[PDB]
Amino acid sequence: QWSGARALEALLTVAGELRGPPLQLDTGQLLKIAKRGGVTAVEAVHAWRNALTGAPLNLTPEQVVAIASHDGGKQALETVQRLLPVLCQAHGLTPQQVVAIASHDGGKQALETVQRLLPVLCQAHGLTPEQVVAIASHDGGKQALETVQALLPVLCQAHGLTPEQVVAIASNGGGKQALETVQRLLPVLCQAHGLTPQQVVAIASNGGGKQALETVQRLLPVLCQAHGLTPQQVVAIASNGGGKQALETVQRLLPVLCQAHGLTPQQVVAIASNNGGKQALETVQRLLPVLCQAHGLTPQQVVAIASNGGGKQALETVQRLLPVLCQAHGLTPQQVVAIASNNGGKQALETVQRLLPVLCQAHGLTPEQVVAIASNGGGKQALETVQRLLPVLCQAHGLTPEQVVAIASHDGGKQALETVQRLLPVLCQAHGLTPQQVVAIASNGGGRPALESIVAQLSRPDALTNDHLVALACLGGRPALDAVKKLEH
Amino acid sequence: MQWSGARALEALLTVAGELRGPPLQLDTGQLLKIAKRGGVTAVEAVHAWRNALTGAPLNLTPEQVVAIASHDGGKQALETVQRLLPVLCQAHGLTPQQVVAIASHDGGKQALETVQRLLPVLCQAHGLTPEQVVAIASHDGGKQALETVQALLPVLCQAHGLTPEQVVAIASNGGGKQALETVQRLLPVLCQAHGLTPQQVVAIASNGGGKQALETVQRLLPVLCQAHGLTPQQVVAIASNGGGKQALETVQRLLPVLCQAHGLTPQQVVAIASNNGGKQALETVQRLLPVLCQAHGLTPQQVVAIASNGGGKQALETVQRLLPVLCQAHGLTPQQVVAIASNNGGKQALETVQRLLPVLCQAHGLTPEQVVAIASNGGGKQALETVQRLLPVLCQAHGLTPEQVVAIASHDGGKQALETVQRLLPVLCQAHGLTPQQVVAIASNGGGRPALESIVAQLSRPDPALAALTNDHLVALACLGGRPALDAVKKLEHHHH
DNA sequence: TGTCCCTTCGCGTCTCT
DNA sequence: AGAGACGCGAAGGGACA
DNA sequence: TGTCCCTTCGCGTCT
DNA sequence: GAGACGCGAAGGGACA
Ligand SMILES: [Mg+2]
Ligand SMILES: [Mg+2]
Repeated sequence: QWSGARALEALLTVAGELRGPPLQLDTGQLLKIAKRGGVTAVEAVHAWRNALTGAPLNLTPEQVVAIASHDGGKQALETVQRLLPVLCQAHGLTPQQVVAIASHDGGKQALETVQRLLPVLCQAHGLTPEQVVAIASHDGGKQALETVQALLPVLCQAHGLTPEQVVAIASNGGGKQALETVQRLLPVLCQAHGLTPQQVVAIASNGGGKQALETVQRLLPVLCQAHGLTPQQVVAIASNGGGKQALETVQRLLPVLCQAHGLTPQQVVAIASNNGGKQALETVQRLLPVLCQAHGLTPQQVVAIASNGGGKQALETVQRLLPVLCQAHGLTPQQVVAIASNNGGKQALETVQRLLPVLCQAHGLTPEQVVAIASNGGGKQALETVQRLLPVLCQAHGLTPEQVVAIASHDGGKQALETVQRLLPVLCQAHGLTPQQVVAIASNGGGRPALESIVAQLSRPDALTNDHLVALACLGGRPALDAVKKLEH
Repeated sequence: MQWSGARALEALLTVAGELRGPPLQLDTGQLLKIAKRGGVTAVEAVHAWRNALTGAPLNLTPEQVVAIASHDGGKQALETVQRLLPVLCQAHGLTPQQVVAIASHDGGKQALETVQRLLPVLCQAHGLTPEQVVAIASHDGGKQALETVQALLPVLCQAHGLTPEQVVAIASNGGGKQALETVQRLLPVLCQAHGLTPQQVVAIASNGGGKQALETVQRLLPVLCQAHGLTPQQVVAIASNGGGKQALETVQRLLPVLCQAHGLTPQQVVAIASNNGGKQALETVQRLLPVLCQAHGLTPQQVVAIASNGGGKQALETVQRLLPVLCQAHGLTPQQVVAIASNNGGKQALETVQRLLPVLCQAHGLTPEQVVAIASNGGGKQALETVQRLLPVLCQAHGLTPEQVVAIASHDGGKQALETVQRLLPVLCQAHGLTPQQVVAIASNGGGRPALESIVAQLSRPDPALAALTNDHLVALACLGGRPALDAVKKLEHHHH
């Protein structure tokens, strides 16, 4: 109770009583809250756990941790208890939407601003509630909402943006800055020898915001002339968060990396056109000679690994783990590169290192299969999900390990496996598909929505044959099923 | 003081006489055509070049030679084609068909030389494809349109927000240079002062006379929307055609005359005006409605329907002339005459029914109803003549019933579908095992020809993107959405995989 | 007049759902 | 299949040399 | 310092 | 294979 106990002691005391219901927090969730919301947020969570989880709020422990774990966490926790009922009962927002709004730094501010501005933004011929929630669901959500309120009319009338484009620009961290900068720089950027309005909107909408736009304004002429890049390549580099950083890094490193038998400008653009393109470029500069000597990789492979987001993390992890993977696990350098060459390459590699024994011994997969699974984006998720669901998919649903590996071996493998698990019985028992056909559908990128679109059109239809529908689902997934509505209708 | 043109006419007739012989064998129509547009010098150039064009290494058909010759400067275009056709086909990768297409307009020489000179910079420095460059070149003033596209493509995309496709669409009309410069000047005025989207502006600009239509929408939009009570959408719709300027001015004149004196709505007036020759259709309605509706004759709504299409004026006058004979001597109802008249080329279809209804019925065993159905689409004349031509071979050689032939014929582009079925049915059925019924079903839709061609393309040079579909699935798709469905499916597979 | 360019009208075909 | 979009050719005027 | 806001980076999924 | 989209984590400046 009431004392001047020190910070850590205060924390561990609050944590002590937070081990059981309604909210049993672990060390992980505790640390998570501490790192952003602080001991303040931990104390808030303690103080309010019963009200937060009880009626009529009924928030889960996960939702509570999600709100608590940001700067101003206590403020957001206090504010949602007030405003969730209001926003839900008076404005028809879902609790999920309200929690989404609250789960950012300064969430209190965003929630209060949605309360105030939702009635003025969502009048006739205005924004949809969904658009308002999207805009509010970022740090500085209040600033973004007030700025859309202000500049929506001039951006649409004077510059001819659609409301949808204005929302796209606004729906990022620093959205207020992106909107004001678009409004200022459109005229200057969109002249002969500049960018198209479409390109400026892309830059403003992809997360690099104000910084990326100002840096393009500044560096376009020299990057396009002295550095020989096309405007399109400059826009590609700028069209990520931290675009400014990547652009300045390309300006600095182009005359380094593009020397005799170095990289091409196109290779440099490729490396830089990812989140953290700066880190990826600098790491290529630093590690290309050593990965090629020590670990036997080629410059082409190094560029391949660098050419995704998490480039730096993947390159450093290859440098660190290629030996053990090759020796303690008998993989080849080409296999390690294949696992590394995706978003999350680092995670994929560490998960292969951790999980390859249990999967090959206890589950009887081949290292080749494990590598196949790991060699996509989200590879870590796919590995862990195969570990989790292999036995239930094979035992209860009658699949072969080969089929499970097939479902797992694309981007979104986790989602595909979980969806197959959900929907295999209804597709087979109610609509007469085979497990082979379900597996066929699931075994592509976009497997999950392909399966959901097919169970949708099969449960209540608007016609091609079922086999034709399965064939379309395999060929182009959900988009194929939707694009055939745009005809038969 | 003899007529000055006497010697010229005489020379013309001498050479023209000589051209009926090998290796060209021009008929009277072709010769007349060439004289009328290319002139005596064009006829003479055809004579002098006959051997160089016919066989040699060009292998132009006589129809192609006639198409190049029959324009202002046709002599020049003939010289330039024999010079640049090989250059453009092997240095730039164009087909001879594309080269002839570029050649076949006034100032064809200019267009060919400008394509030779600018195709590289337009494809490399500007990102255009050769198809797009050929499309821009393939109109009168094509040289001007190409140079203007080069000059203005960046400022139209960057300063004004157009896509390259939009710029190409604007440029790909006679007077394209004029339309491009006008869009440059007027897009901000039309968009910001009047609330038009750039899409509406491109739509107005993308016709022959684009510049005239844009300047006229600028001038008349305020008067038409405030006073006459038209919406901007309706004004854009009127403007969005060749002779847009003439249509808009005529709508301003005749809107209140038509509404007050005949009880038309503004929407009906807009519909009449929103065709090529909208002006003509309006003036003819004002003139002819009382006559046609006379003695409880046609109803006003019927007159409006006839006028609400392309060649409105021609259709109205032809109906005035031919309703009696068609109804009396041929036994059509006036309802059927109206249906036949209510399409682009209504006049042509009416005349062709008058001529071919007795033959198609007696010689080919069709009903008048079948003849009317064939006639009652755009290009009805072409479909009727094609049915006359191909009914015997489609039935006797390919096993189709007359009912099937009629169904193929009874859509827009029916001539095309019929000719393409005649051409492709043997390979579709014998070589790939489609049934005649499946071929007939694919062809019995608007766009039947390209749907059939898409299908044959996929069966003879399989694209991996479509291999997951069986022949029957390909058929169902082709029936549902024609070539566009097939093409859209390819893209879907590319993204998804 | 020969040649180039532009506008208007009539007519024919395909696409979009 | 109803409405809109796409697109070819004939034919006349301006312009100039 | 905690709260707010903006920027940058890593990662996962779908087209 | 590349590119678009969007979630969450972290770092740091302003500020009262
Ligand atoms: Mg990938
Ligand atoms: Mg003339």
